[PDB]
Amino acid sequence: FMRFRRAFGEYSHVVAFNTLLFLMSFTVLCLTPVYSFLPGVYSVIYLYLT
Amino acid sequence: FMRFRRAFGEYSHVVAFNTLLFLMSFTVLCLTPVYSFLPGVYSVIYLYLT
Repeated sequence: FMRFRRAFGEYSHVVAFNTLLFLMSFTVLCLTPVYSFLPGVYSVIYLYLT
Repeated sequence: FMRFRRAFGEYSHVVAFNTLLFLMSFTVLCLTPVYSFLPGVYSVIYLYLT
């Protein structure tokens, strides 16, 4: 984490959350084909959390 | 963008807008031969925006 903070300057904070949200969305999309409940409730949770 | 900000010192801000305006003007000049309306209205918009 120190090595990561050495680069990317001030924008490391923006990059980290953008990557984490993308990873979470990718995981949700991967779990979509079996669990059909996710697209609605996860979207509502994301709207609440944002 | 971090790599670009590493160089050019304090004048990166002046260089960026100067390059963007030059690119926009070049695009407008490229669209000139077909759309004859551009030289006047774009000049007025540029004067307003400056």
